[PDB]
Amino acid sequence: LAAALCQAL
Repeated sequence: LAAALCQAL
């Protein structure tokens, strides 16, 4: 989950 957001941004 954390990674997903880092990628999105």
